[PDB]
Amino acid sequence: DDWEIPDGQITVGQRIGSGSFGTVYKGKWHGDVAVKMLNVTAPTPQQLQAFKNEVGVLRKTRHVNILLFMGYSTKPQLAIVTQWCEGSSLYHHLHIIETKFEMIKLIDIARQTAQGMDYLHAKSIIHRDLKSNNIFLHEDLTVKIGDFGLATVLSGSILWMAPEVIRMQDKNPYSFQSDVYAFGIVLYELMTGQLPYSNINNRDQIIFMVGRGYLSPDLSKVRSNCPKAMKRLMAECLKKKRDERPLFPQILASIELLARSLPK
Ligand SMILES: OCCCc1n[nH]c2cccc(Nc3c(-c4ncccn4)oc4cnccc34)c12
Repeated sequence: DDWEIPDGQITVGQRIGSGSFGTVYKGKWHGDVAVKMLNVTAPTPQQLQAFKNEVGVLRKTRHVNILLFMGYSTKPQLAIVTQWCEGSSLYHHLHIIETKFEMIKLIDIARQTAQGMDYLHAKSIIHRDLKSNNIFLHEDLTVKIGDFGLATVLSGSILWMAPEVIRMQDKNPYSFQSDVYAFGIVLYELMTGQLPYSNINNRDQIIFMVGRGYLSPDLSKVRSNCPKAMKRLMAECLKKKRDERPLFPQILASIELLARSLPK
């Protein structure tokens, strides 16, 4: 029954990048798959946990907007096999090749992402690293949230970090709300086609200020046709006090509502 794939079956091709602890590849195992291997030689007893984390969370996700887990391999190396998505990461589309989606598409990418996240949060999964990087547009129409190496029951993306997270206030800053904030940033990505704080060239500064409250994302930037409601909900997810942020059941319904009024 288990999802351990017997050594020798998984075939490993083009290298395509780094995801949390490990190197990812496109591969073959009953068709195109992605292989994420958090290894060379033999592992750390530190990375042994991050592997056994993602495989333990992913294997609890069965949803269209959560990236599809196919199995795990320990035998030649530690590897997570998931489906393969021809297409790209929402980050790529927005900030490298500069795809230009219609607004209706954007709002959808937003709704799906929200949907996915909602799924996770119901199963008491906390993503802890949602970001345009980890949202996939599968054949450019279906979103699959990916990388659960940090999920919970030398590196940083901070542009998505709630302030409360930017300053380690206690033992767990992470909450369904930090996930919301993270989400609101990719809402702001979608809507502005730009990354936040783009005019400041210094990272350490951005960190400091977004943590103290001096710096917040500039909303006088969301392109002219972005609905009021959506702009309004964006602003709701980005609130600095985490307890003033909407959880995803609400976040979802509110985008599903401004969707039935938009094609007009
Ligand atoms: O940094 C983003 C994390 C990607 C990721 N997390 N966990 C995974 C498990 C299997 C495959 C993964 N990556 C996948 C990538 C990818 N492309 C470029 C850079 C990084 N990843 O593209 C994919 C397409 N379909 C399925 C999985 C992946 C991933």
